[PDB]
Amino acid sequence: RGRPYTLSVALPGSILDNAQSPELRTYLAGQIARACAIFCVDEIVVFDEEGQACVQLARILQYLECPQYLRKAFFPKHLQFAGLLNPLDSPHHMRQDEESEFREGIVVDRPTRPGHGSFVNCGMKKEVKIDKNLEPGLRVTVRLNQQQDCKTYHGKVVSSQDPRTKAGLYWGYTVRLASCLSAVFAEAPFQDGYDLTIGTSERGSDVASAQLPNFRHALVVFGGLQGLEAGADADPNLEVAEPSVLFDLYVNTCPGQGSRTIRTEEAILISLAALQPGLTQAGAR
Amino acid sequence: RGRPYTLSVALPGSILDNAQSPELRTYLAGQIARACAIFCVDEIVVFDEEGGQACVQLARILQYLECPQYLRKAFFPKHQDLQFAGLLNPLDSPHHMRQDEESEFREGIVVDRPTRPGHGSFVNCGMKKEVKIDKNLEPGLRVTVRLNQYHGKVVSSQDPRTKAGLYWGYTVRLASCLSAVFAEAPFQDGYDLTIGTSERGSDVASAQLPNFRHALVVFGGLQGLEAGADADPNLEVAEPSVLFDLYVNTCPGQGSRTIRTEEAILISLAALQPGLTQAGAR
Ligand SMILES: Nc1ncnc2c1ncn2[C@@H]1O[C@H](CSCC[C@H](N)C(=O)O)[C@@H](O)[C@H]1O
Ligand SMILES: Nc1ncnc2c1ncn2[C@@H]1O[C@H](CSCC[C@H](N)C(=O)O)[C@@H](O)[C@H]1O
Repeated sequence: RGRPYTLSVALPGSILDNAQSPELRTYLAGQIARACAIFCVDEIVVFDEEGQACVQLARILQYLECPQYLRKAFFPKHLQFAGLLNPLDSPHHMRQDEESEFREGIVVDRPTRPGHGSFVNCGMKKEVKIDKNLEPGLRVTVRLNQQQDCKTYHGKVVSSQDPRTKAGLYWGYTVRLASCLSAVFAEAPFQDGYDLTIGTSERGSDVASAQLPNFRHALVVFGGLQGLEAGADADPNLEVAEPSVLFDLYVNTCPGQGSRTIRTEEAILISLAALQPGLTQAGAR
Repeated sequence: RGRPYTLSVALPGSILDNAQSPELRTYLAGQIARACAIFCVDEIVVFDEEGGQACVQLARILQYLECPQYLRKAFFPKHQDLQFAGLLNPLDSPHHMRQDEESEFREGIVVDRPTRPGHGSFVNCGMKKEVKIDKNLEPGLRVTVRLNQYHGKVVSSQDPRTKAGLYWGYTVRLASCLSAVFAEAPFQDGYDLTIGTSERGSDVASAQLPNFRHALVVFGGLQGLEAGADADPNLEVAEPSVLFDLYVNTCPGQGSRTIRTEEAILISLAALQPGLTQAGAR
C-alpha cells in the first residue's frame, strides 16, 4: 500500500519575472503548485539561476500547500487571491466532516502541566489530545485513534512521511529555496541525496527510449526562459559545459513539439506525465 | 517523411466561465491554444455543453492565435473578445515564420492586383514581395503556397503535414452539442478513433490504440463529459464512456481532487502521445 520513493521538482524563481501582470504572476505560481500536487510531488525546490521572484514563488507555493484551517496560524496572509485562483485540493486538505486516518494540525498554546501531553488543532469539531509534550505553534501529522462523548479526540503524532510511506497517500510538498543550481543537488533533505536526477530540455534525449533505474529519491529539474544553461553557467561550483553532464538523464519529453518553445509551467505537466509510468515502476519496492 | 494522420481535440467553451477575471478568461483561451499547438493538434472543436458567448469568445481567440501574424490585419478586425490579446502567449508554430526565414511553404492571402483570366494571381505570403501564382483566385482567400525551389504554387493546406511532416496549425470548429462533435467531423469517414477523458475512465497505461487515420480526444468542463452528454437530446446514454472507442484516466493516483480542463489537455496529450504516434504511423 505504501509508496517508498520521493519525487522532487526544481525550477527557477525567475519565471515569475516573465509574467505580464501582477495577477498573472500570482496565477503562474498557482500553476506550478497545482502541477506538482497533481503529480504527487513531495518537494519543490526553487533556485536562483542568476531573489525577489524566488521568494515570492516559494511563499505562494507554501501558502497553497498549507491546509486551509492552518493558514491564518502560519501566514499573515491576504495570498488569499492565489488560493482562490489555484486551490490544490490535496488529500490533506479535507473538510471538517470528512473521515481520515491522518490529519495535519498545529499544537495549540494551551497552559499544560509538564508530562500531560499536548492539544492539537486538526481542524476537527474537537481538539485532538496527544501524549507527546510539544511546543505550541508546531505543525504535526496526527494519526487519529480508531476507537474514540469525550471533550477531545485522541491521536498520536507520527512522522509526516507516514501517510505516504505507510498508507500510499499524497500528503503535500515541502518547499526549499536554493541559492544556485549546485545547491539544488547539494542541499537535498535526504542524507543520501537524490539518487536519480533528471534534467529537461528540448536538446535532451528522447524520453520514450530511456530506461529509468531503480531509485529512492528522484529529482526532476526545469529551466526558465534561457533553459538550464542559465543556471549551469551562473554557478561556479558546476562543471563548465552543456547541462546534460549535471544529470543522470537529460530528456526531451515532447518529441516533435509544434511550438518553438514550451514554457516552464507547460513543461512540468508534460514532463511529469511523460515520466509518470517510468517513475512509478522504477520507484516501486 | 509525411504524417498521414490527424489529431483533433474537443472541449466545451463553458470553461471560460470558470475564469476569475476578464484577463484570466483570455489567458485561459490562450492556454488551450498553446496546449493544442505543442501537441500538433490539427483541429480544435469547441462545443456547447448546455446543448453561446463563451464558445464564440474561445473560438475567436483560438483562430486569432493560429493566424500567422502577417495575415492578422487582413483577417481580424478589432473586437471585444480580443481586447486582452496582449496577455496571450504566441503559438510560435512552423507556419509563423519571420519575413527572412526560408520555408518550403507559406500561408498567404490572395490580393487585388491587376490580372486577366488565365494569368493567375498575386498572394501576400509575408515575404518582401507579393508571390505570383498560376491559379486564378478571388482576393481575400487564405491559401497555402509552395515556393518554387517570387513564384509559387497553391497547394492543399494539408500538404505541409502529409508531405513534409510539418505541423501547420489547426482549424477551429464550433459544435452546437456533444453529438455534433462526432456527427459534423470534417472528414468523410468521421473520426475512426475516439478517446474520451475522465477520472472515471480506465487506466491509460492499459489502453491499446488501434491503427487510425483521424483521432479525436474529447475533454469535459467543470462537471465532466456527463454534462454535455446529459444536456444533448440526440444522446440517451447512462454515462459518457459508451460514446467513445476508449475512455481513459490519464493521471493515475492524481494528487488533486480535480484536474482542470486546460491542465488535463497537457497531461492527456502527453500520456497518449507515444500511442498516437505509433498507431497513426503509415
Ligand atoms: N521538449 C522539451 N522537453 C523537456 N523539457 C522542456 C522541453 N521544452 C522546454 N522544456 C523545459 O522548459 C524549460 C523552459 S523552455 C527554455 C527554452 C530555452 N530556449 C532553451 O534553450 O532551453 C526548459 O528549460 C525545460 O526545463
Ligand atoms: N484523471 C483524469 N484523466 C483524464 N482526464 C481528466 C482527469 N481529470 C480531469 N480530466 C479531464 O478534465 C475535465 C475537467 S475535470 C471534470 C471533473 C468532474 N467533476 C468530473 O466528474 O469529471 C474532465 O471532463 C476530463 O476531460
